[PDB]
Amino acid sequence: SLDIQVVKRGILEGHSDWVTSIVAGFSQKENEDSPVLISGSRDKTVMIWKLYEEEQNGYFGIPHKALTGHNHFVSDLALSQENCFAISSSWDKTLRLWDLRTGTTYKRFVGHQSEVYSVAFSPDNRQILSAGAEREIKLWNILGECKFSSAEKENHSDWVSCVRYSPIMKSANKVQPFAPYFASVGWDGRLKVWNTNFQIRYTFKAHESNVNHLSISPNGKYIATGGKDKKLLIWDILNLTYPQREFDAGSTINQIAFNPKLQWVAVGTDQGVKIFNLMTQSKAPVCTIEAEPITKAEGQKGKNPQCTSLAWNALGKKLFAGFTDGVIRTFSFETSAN
RNA sequence: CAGGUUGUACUUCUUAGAGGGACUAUUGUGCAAUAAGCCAAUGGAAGUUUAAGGCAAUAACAGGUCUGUGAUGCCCCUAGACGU
Ligand SMILES: [Mg+2]
Ligand SMILES: [Mg+2]
Ligand SMILES: [Mg+2]
Ligand SMILES: [Mg+2]
Repeated sequence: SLDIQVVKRGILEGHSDWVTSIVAGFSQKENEDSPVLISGSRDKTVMIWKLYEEEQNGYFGIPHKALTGHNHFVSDLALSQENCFAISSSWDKTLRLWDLRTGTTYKRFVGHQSEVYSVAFSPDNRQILSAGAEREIKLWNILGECKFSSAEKENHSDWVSCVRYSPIMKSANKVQPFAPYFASVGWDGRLKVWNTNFQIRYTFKAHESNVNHLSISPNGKYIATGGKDKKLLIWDILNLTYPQREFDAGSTINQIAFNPKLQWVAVGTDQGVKIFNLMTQSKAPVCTIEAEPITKAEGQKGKNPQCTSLAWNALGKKLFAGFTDGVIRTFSFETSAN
């Protein structure tokens, strides 16, 4: 037969409120798994986890360092090239630089006016991008000097939900026809692509509902977009008079993240997470909603806690999902079964 | 363990200014017509509209004060005056 059966691995308990952000370490050495996991909750704290080995006691890992910080919620986490630095966006109107090995923040960027909904880290870790309710994207020095702010002509209606930078092809070839950039998605349901120097490259009205998230394929070839639109739209950085592929995932979409290799898209919905495949033309290759850990509280039953974040580990084997109840679940993928 | 210093060092304690924060939130019975809402549990600094107060409608009590008033009507006293 050869089919995808999603075997569970473990759970990470420690977060008070929603788990709004998750990031796993990068491959410090070609194809080596990273033992570093970072999460961000509404509880106002950032989390550095001590990953476990072959665990199944019930958990998969344990809390190593908790970051006392922001005065409010944590909207997103951007991780530095090497697993030792990280930024966090908050509604408190600030951002933070955590030296991941010392629960300290050596730099707080204060300048934002409204809450912040996303932190973008630049390949050449010297450019820090932040999007928030202000409808502005700010550019920061690895110091804290807010440098530039997305003008009016350029910013978009409603607030910004997420901003990312297209990755970077290593070999100094003549790369793709496109040049690295950074796209932003706003609640006005518009996806915009920016020419490094904050100049409009592409602004297409994406959905009708607000867009809660977007993701760029490591290729820096396509972008996945979704929101209350309840539909996931994927775009080709070239012909963009229409989405390179469109799927319908049950309920609203909160997080979309391609596999660091494999070539599937994991979508975070209120149900659970639906994984699709661009290889085929199917419509729901895999699907898990399994959410009920706190739910076993004799009498207290929060049916389906919606997931708030998705993140695979370096290789593309493990998969993490932060949920309502503030609990991260671990899912591995085994095929060739039956 | 007390004492003296010193540092363009720090704020947990103290001060006070900005801003957070609860809204009845999440879960299940009663209500249930849909309801407004009521209950219990959990989380919570905080759930009796959080606690304690301020403000206080229309009428009216012929309530009380002319001894608080240079607010006054009328009536009283006026130089052996109730003036001083
Ligand atoms: Mg009161
Ligand atoms: Mg009165
Ligand atoms: Mg009087
Ligand atoms: Mg006399």
